[PDB]
Amino acid sequence: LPDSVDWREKGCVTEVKYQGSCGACWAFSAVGALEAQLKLKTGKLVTLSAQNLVDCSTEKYGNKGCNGGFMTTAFQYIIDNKGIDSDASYPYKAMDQKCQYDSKYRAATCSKYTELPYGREDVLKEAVANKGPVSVGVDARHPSFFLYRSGVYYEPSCTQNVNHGVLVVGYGDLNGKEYWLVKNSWGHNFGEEGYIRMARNKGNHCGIASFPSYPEI
Ligand SMILES: *[C@H](CS(=O)(=O)c1ccccc1)[C@H](CCc1ccccc1)NC(=O)[C@H](CC(C)C)NC(=O)N1CCOCC1
Repeated sequence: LPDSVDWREKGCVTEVKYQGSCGACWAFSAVGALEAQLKLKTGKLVTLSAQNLVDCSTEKYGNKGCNGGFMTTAFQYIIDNKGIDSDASYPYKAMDQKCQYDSKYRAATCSKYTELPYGREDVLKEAVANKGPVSVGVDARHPSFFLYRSGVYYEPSCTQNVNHGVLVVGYGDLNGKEYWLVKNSWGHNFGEEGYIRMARNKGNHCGIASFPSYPEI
C-alpha cells in the first residue's frame, strides 16, 4: 500500500458542501462516497443529490431526514430506487421535503455496498487505497472538533459513540504524524478548506473505524 493517498488528486471528490441547520451529514457522506465510484466508472465527476436521500430515503430505511440517518441504508435506498438524481436537478434545501425524485435526471446507480470490520483501521486503510473514499461515522461532539483549524486532530475526550457522518478521502502523514483525510459537510470555512485530518492508528480514535462502508456501481 502507498504511504499516502488523496482521492482529490484523482478528481474523485466534488466541492465541499454546506449542510446548514439540517442534520443531513449522513446524506452528504453517502453521496460523497458514491460520487467517487461514478467518476472511476464513467470518467465523469458530478455531485449527487443529498436532498434526494433526505426526502426519499426515510422511515423504511430508518432515516429521519434533517434529524439523522445512516450511510449504509442510504446506499440501500439507491439500490432499491434504481438510482439517484444529480444535485443540479434536485438541489439542497436544508429542509425535509416531499420526495420529488425524477428518474429522468438520474445521475448514478448503486449495485451494492460493503461494510468494513468494526474498529479495524488497517482494513479501512486498504479500502481507502484500493476501493475509494469510505463513509464513516465519528464522535464530533467536542468543541475542539467544531474549532478545528489545521494539523492532526486528536481529542483525548473522544469516544467510540459516533454521531456524525463524514467521508474519508485519503490518508498520510504530516511530518510523520499519521492521519485520515476527512471531507466534512460544514462548508469551506471549517478546518482546512472544509476537510479535517484526524488521528490514525491511535486506537480507533473518535470511532473513525467503528461504522465504515462504501458503495459499488
Ligand atoms: C449529522 C451530524 S451533524 O448534525 O453535522 C453534527 C453537528 C455537531 C456535532 C456533531 C454532529 C447527523 C445529525 C443528526 C441529529 C442528531 C440529533 C439531533 C438532530 C439531528 N447525524 C447522523 O445522521 C448520525 C450519523 C451516523 C453515522 C451516526 N445518525 C443519527 O443521528 N441518527 C440515526 C437515525 O436515527 C436518528 C439519529
